Amino acid sequence: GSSGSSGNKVRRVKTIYDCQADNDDELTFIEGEVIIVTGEEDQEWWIGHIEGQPERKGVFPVSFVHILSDSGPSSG
Repeated sequence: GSSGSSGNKVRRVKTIYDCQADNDDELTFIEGEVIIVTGEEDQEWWIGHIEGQPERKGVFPVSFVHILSDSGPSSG
């Protein structure tokens, strides 16, 4: 295992809805937050930590978040 593979990128999303994880494993977030997908569990549930706040890392339902797809290739 070597940290540094040719071609690596994470997935950024935003909590379009609010939620209150009951257990620890589950990540607690609210409408208007960003998550960094690092270890996607399934095609429905992903794993990530609140941007800037790594201390918080738990699985969350992708159906609750929306991948922030920014558009604007043209320069300036």
